[PDB]
Amino acid sequence: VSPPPPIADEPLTVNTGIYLIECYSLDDKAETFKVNAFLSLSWKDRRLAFDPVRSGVRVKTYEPEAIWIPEIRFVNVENARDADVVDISVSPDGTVQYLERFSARVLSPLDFRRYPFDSQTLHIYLIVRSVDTRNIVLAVDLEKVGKNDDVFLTGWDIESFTAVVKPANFALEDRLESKLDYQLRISRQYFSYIPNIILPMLFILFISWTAFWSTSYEANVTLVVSTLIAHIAFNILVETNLPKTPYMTYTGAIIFMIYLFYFVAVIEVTVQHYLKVESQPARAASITRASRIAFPVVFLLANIILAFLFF
Amino acid sequence: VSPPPPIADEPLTVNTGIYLIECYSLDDKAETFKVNAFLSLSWKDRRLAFDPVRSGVRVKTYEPEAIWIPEIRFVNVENARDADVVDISVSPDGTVQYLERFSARVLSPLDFRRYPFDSQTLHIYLIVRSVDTRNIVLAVDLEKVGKNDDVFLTGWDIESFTAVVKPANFALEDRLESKLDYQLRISRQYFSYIPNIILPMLFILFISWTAFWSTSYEANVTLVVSTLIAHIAFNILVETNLPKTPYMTYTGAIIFMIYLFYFVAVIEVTVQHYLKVESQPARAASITRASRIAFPVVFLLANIILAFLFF
Amino acid sequence: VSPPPPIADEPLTVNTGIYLIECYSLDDKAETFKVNAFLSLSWKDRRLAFDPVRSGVRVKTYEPEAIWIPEIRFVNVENARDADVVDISVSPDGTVQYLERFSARVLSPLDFRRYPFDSQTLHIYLIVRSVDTRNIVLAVDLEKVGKNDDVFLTGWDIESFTAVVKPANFALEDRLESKLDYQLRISRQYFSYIPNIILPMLFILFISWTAFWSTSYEANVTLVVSTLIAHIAFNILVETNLPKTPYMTYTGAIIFMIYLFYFVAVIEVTVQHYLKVESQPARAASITRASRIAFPVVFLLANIILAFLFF
Amino acid sequence: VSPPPPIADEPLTVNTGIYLIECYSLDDKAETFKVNAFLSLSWKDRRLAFDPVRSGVRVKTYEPEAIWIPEIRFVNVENARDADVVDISVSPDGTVQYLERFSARVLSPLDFRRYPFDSQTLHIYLIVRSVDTRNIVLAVDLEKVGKNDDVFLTGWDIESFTAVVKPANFALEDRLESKLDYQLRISRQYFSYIPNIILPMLFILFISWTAFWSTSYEANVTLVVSTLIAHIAFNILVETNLPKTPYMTYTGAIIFMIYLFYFVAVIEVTVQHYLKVESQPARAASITRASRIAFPVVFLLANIILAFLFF
Amino acid sequence: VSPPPPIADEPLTVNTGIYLIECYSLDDKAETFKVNAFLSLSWKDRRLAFDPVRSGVRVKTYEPEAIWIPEIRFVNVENARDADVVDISVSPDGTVQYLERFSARVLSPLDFRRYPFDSQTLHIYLIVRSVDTRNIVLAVDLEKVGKNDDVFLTGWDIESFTAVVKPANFALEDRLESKLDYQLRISRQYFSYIPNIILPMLFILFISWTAFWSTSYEANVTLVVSTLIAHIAFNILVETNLPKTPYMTYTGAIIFMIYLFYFVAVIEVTVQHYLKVESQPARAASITRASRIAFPVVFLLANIILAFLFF
Ligand SMILES: [Cl-]
Ligand SMILES: [Cl-]
Ligand SMILES: [Cl-]
Ligand SMILES: [Cl-]
Ligand SMILES: [Cl-]
Ligand code: NA
Ligand code: NA
Ligand code: NA
Ligand code: NA
Ligand code: NA
Ligand code: NA
Ligand SMILES: [Xe]
Ligand SMILES: [Xe]
Ligand SMILES: [Xe]
Ligand SMILES: [Xe]
Ligand SMILES: [Xe]
Ligand SMILES: [Xe]
Ligand SMILES: [Xe]
Ligand SMILES: [Xe]
Ligand SMILES: [Xe]
Ligand SMILES: [Xe]
Ligand SMILES: [Xe]
Ligand SMILES: [Xe]
Ligand SMILES: [Xe]
Ligand SMILES: [Xe]
Ligand SMILES: [Xe]
Ligand SMILES: [Xe]
Ligand SMILES: [Xe]
Ligand SMILES: [Xe]
Ligand SMILES: [Xe]
Ligand SMILES: [Xe]
Ligand SMILES: [Xe]
Ligand SMILES: [Xe]
Ligand SMILES: [Xe]
Ligand SMILES: [Xe]
Ligand SMILES: [Xe]
Ligand SMILES: [Xe]
Ligand SMILES: [Xe]
Ligand SMILES: [Xe]
Ligand SMILES: [Xe]
Ligand SMILES: [Xe]
Repeated sequence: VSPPPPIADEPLTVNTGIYLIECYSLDDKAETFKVNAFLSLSWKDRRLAFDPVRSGVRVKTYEPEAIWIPEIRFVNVENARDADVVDISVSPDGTVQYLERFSARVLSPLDFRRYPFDSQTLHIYLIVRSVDTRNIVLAVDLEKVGKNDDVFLTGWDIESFTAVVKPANFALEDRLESKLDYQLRISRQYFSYIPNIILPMLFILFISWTAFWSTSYEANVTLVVSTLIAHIAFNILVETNLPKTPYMTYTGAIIFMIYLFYFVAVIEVTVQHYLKVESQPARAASITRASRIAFPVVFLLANIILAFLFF
Repeated sequence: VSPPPPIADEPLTVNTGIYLIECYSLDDKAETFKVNAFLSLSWKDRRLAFDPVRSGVRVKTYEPEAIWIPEIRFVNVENARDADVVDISVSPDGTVQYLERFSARVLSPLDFRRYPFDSQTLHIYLIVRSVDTRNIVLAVDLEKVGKNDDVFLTGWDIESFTAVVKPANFALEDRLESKLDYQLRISRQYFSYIPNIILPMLFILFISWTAFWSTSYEANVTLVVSTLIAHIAFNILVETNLPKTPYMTYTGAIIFMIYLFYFVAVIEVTVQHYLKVESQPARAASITRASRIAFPVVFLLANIILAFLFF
Repeated sequence: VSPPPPIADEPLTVNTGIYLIECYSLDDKAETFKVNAFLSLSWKDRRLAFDPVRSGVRVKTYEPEAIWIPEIRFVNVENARDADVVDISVSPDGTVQYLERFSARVLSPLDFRRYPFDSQTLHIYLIVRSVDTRNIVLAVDLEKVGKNDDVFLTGWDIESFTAVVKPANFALEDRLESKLDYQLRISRQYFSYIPNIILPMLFILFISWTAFWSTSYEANVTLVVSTLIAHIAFNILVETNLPKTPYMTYTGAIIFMIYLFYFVAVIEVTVQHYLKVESQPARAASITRASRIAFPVVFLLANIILAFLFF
Repeated sequence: VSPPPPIADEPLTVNTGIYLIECYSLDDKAETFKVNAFLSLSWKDRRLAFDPVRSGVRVKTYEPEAIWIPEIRFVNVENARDADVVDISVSPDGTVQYLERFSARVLSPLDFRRYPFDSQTLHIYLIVRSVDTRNIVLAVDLEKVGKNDDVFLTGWDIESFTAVVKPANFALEDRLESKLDYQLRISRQYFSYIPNIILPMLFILFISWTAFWSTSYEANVTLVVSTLIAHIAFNILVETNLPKTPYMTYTGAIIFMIYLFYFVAVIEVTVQHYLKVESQPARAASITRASRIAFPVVFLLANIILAFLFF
Repeated sequence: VSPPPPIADEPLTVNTGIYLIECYSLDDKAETFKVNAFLSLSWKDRRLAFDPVRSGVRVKTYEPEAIWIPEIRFVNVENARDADVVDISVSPDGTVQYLERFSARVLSPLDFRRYPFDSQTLHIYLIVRSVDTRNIVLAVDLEKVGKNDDVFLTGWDIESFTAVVKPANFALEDRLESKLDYQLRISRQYFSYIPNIILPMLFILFISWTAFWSTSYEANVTLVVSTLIAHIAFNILVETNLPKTPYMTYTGAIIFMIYLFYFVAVIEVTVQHYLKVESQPARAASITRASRIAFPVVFLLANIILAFLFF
């Protein structure tokens, strides 16, 4: 089999469509997602044209091996898509309506800067390499681009699924290449983070600040050290569910900042005790009393600054 | 091969059945389950009809490639089902009886709101896409829908396996699709959760409350902080075995609530000591004595409220 | 290809054999094991009869596709067995000697009640479905059922590998089914559990009991809390290597019981201190002195009871 | 099919090119990386030459099975590359231009000596085996060696992708083998390590040094022990993300060194207390005062020395 | 195809060779290793003989399907080897030179008794089942047994790769079987274990012994308990990287022994305090002073005994 011959010198327009059946396994560390979807391809092949009056048939069904099919690939896939041809239907003018169901593990980078309050744009790049006889160009049939109402991505809200209608046509290894961008806009469900990580982490930080109402060095050491160990456990638990970004993330920034509050609490607790021993409790008293107001105020302002910078 | 032609204009009814052989690997985080089962398909194909007298046989066996077979798919599968055709048989009137054995990893969302005392309804959606020549509608042959008596799903009780007999017929990309809902009702075996998580977690909370019978700030700090660290360990262990839900779960609610009891214990422990230092032990005495009754009472009532809201 | 014809009305007897080459990956949580073995099959197909005078050769060798082969399956497998035909030998009478090497991940439930001192019976169910022309029945050729002397299952002792010679012949979806039970009896190597989990866990419990020789509330609090945290770590480590059973396991029971000893130690430690403060150390003394004998004695008796109930 | 015959006695030059489409999954422990790329091969086959005038075509497209294709393999792959032929084109002089898209898991050893500030050189070894009829030699077509601008390797900066143009021609199993080295130079994004591991770990070490401003043995013990436990947690977290090297790594060296600072702090804390009890606080005072300067100074020098040795 | 006929009654000698290309993924818990290697097979097939002066060609290249190839398998593999035939060459006299490249996951048991200072012997068992027409026997062509100079197994030193030249010929299921033992001698790189596990673990044990220079029960309790918790963390981290052996390992023995030192320290710390309270500090003094010498001495001697027993 060979590709359809051009009437003049025009390139072959292959009309595409992706209808998402299932969305699953969004790996944050791997920056991957698994997809089960329909892929619809359409092009005109004059060699397949027929008379609908004489044949008595409106549509002719073919096997993939029987007719010429354009080699459509995905750019950002781990391995080649697991595909099963659903249908091939030819119209009297020779317009082929190909349909296949596929599953793929797609690599799409993620922006963790606003985590866990971040939104993403997942991509699926459709590509066709032009042949020596004639150039192939991709198009979007919006009537055949969509998603199942039941499509659910665990811990994520699916906003939109659209395609950038204008293909990215470019030279690659002395042959033409037509690329299409299928974009899946999603937003993270941040709810669980609040009672599981954020609030527990804040409560333990506030427990550390009860040392501003104590003169017992021994007890203070125990408070700050313990609550600090709990914070380390949270910092680790958090960093396990995220990849190593070459930038600061919102959660990361907050967590880091909290480490400084623990350091300064240790210093306060230390200074207070040194002074108490040095028979200067009145001076120690002023520092402890100031800390009671300073620590919450500076914590609140630092957070307002941080939130402003990130959002 | 082409589909059977209609006698009038009626759609082709494909009679389905699923007989569960093995149920395994119910992943809570992934919201998946693996299944090994028999799939049976039956439809009338007149072109295959024969006379028993002339042929000398009451049944005719064919190879899948030899005859027309409807393209039946599962909606909620990760990848295409690993299937092996068991038998194909034609009755004299042309009633095809197809059977295959398959294995699939099925995606079915789970409702963790009542965890670990929750019950689920797993789904298997059977689907058929109609062809340009004729419309295909799915049916359930209840005589061919069942499950092996030995079918066991680890940590779960299997209640029922039934099919919603009326198919969900809908338009998708200008072609009729017929969907069938195979429902597997299961209920979690909550037993292990009691001696492994619930009771240990309650015991450590009750240990924290022994600080209401102590005036030793240093000992109290040690109690509350330690028991709190143990609670964090339990909260982490729990959240590892569950996905991030955009809603509160029963276990989650309880765990969260317990964090507040730890906070108020710290406050009590702090206030008591401040007052002792302030040379006001009689006032601290009243607070500590009240706490001895208040903490259990408020804990019990809070739990009754919570259980009421969730169940 | 069609099945062989009966001389009278008798069913086709397919002789079976399983020779275990490798046993590995016994997943306790999954209740699975991987197996590499030889599957032998032998039946008479007179249609393949030959004269070795004419044909030249005494025994003929066929390709699986060339001749009729019974559709033999495994009931309790995750996916279809990875099989590679070793040999197909036909003797002049038409007796087929089919040999194949396979690998499979078998699901066989496990009884954790006596863990880590439990023994299991792993199963491999061979099954054949009877066709329209004639019924197929399975048989065991004991001369072809065995295992390699080198077969080792890590952390387990392999006792026996036998087959229940009488097949379970039953009706299923209006057709006959012949099932065979290949049983692999194994017993857990409990050795490692003693120096790794049991003894460490006992020592830490005994450390808590040194609080019965101390009057220092602050030191006692530290003992019981610490050792309790160590016990939680052990309880977690243990429950990670085990599935969630709807029943109590021996290790589980012991671990749970130990939690009660920690609770009562906390109570003792609390009561002793309260009394000390209440200026009643002589009464506190009696309780502490009693506890020194009571805790070991009650621990020993409770363990005798528990071991009696479980074994 | 047989290989092209030599015009004289010259070997067959197969021109190679690798164009990286996707780079992903760099496993540090496994010392592997997954790759999705184009493999472009080109050789001259005179048997396939044609005249453009009589043929009416400037180029001829073939199926892989139709013509002779050199058996090109990768040396350092886990399993054989998942490959799909894109396009085979023959020019009038018989210059075959082959293109295939592949995915492979490549094993390339990593040098962790300067971790997490290390740079690597990933390798892809292309190999061809010479046949009895003629010797086959590999060449690099630099015009066909490249990478996509979007190629991103998570937690790594991609520097270059080049090929060592001169092949390593050597004997293996009595046949000549031509090897080519495709090198991918990368450098680790060390950013995340600073706020996640390095700084937290330094802060906790500095917290232990507050014991040089305390005379409270009990408080000091609590400081050094706690901070030490936090350091152990960090050391474990670090060694989980790295393989077991038979050499010291930079992070490893630092971590190890810090353990010695903790040991000497314990000794100081111990000696100070012993002396305090021995009614020699003036001598203990000198040691504690010296330690305040000695510990940071000796720490800074130790780090300068270490950084010098490693960079 | 049928096997080569015997000239007399002699068995068919198949000359084997394994040339290791890549060694990777040595799983200690699984007792597996992955291998990428060349498999060479050589046997005389007189039916394939040809004249050299008449035919012109000295060597004839055949496709695997075209000629008879012996069914060579690996005994100790998880699944069947992923193999790709590289070359088949027939000599004038009919000697066949077959070569294939394979990848396999091999199960070879490991002896952890001297861990992490242990050496292993990995095995690859080549096997051939004899046919009804003639017996097949395996041989080793040492000229074709080897390994790549670049072959690296992470955390291991590769000593030798040899084959036991005399095959293990035995009866199995009424047919002859010829087995060959390919042995890969390796030794563990124990370096990393010293700064990561051994030294940290020793240091924390020595920290516990500072309680012999303290009379502060409260401080002593904190020392012994803390350091004990750190030891538990190390014991767990160690047992995670090792399988459950029915025997004692060197590391296991040491770790276990250390638990007894912690127990006796607790007893010492307890007895010392009891005596202090009992107004007998002079007697407590003798015990504490003795412990200062006893604990290191007994620790050193116990280790000498242990090392002697294990090595
Ligand atoms: Cl693709
Ligand atoms: Cl499907
Ligand atoms: Cl099977
Ligand atoms: Cl390859
Ligand atoms: Cl094999
Ligand atoms: Na085609
Ligand atoms: Na068909
Ligand atoms: Na067959
Ligand atoms: Na070819
Ligand atoms: Na062959
Ligand atoms: Na303490
Ligand atoms: Xe997408
Ligand atoms: Xe978070
Ligand atoms: Xe805490
Ligand atoms: Xe956050
Ligand atoms: Xe502190
Ligand atoms: Xe602050
Ligand atoms: Xe189901
Ligand atoms: Xe739970
Ligand atoms: Xe605790
Ligand atoms: Xe719960
Ligand atoms: Xe507290
Ligand atoms: Xe409360
Ligand atoms: Xe078995
Ligand atoms: Xe156990
Ligand atoms: Xe402990
Ligand atoms: Xe046990
Ligand atoms: Xe306690
Ligand atoms: Xe007790
Ligand atoms: Xe590469
Ligand atoms: Xe690091
Ligand atoms: Xe800490
Ligand atoms: Xe570092
Ligand atoms: Xe210390
Ligand atoms: Xe120092
Ligand atoms: Xe090997
Ligand atoms: Xe420690
Ligand atoms: Xe070790
Ligand atoms: Xe060791
Ligand atoms: Xe102790
Ligand atoms: Xe000792």
